[PDB]
Amino acid sequence: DIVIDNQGSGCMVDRPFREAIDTFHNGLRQRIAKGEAEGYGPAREMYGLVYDCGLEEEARKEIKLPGYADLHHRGVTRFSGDYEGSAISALKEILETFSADKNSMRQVVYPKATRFGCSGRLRRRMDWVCVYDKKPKDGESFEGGKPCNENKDCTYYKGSTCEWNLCYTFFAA
Repeated sequence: DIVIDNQGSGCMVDRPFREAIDTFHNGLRQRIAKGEAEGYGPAREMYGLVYDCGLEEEARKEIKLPGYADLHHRGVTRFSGDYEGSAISALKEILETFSADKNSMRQVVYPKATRFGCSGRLRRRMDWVCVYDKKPKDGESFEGGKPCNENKDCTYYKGSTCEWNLCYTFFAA
């Protein structure tokens, strides 16, 4: 599993922050696809999220102007917390707390989202938003299909490569 990056730029958040968030997202997704994430249900077709600098820039706009992303019909997650040590360790902890928020995790884990980007700001407290190309709806079922082994296993979107049992497309729009 490695980060798959598209666009620019947009990507102004530093690499390890971007990577920590991307790994948290796609790591979970990969485990869910293989039906082996405690509490997330049976194996399924899953798309990896492409990290998208354009959407990171939308996340930055969303921080400055709450409501921005919804206007562009995006999914949004937010996570924050006070901290004292290094930003990178705090983030890691904030993500653990974040992973216990069932409503946020619905977006994180939605098999038909295909790209996202995040941005944060420091004030010592940090605030992050993530913006996703696809927002699930309430009651929408997430189960279905199978974890990909080859390209032809990815059915949700046209031009998809299966990589680490995740489907990747760059043209879901």
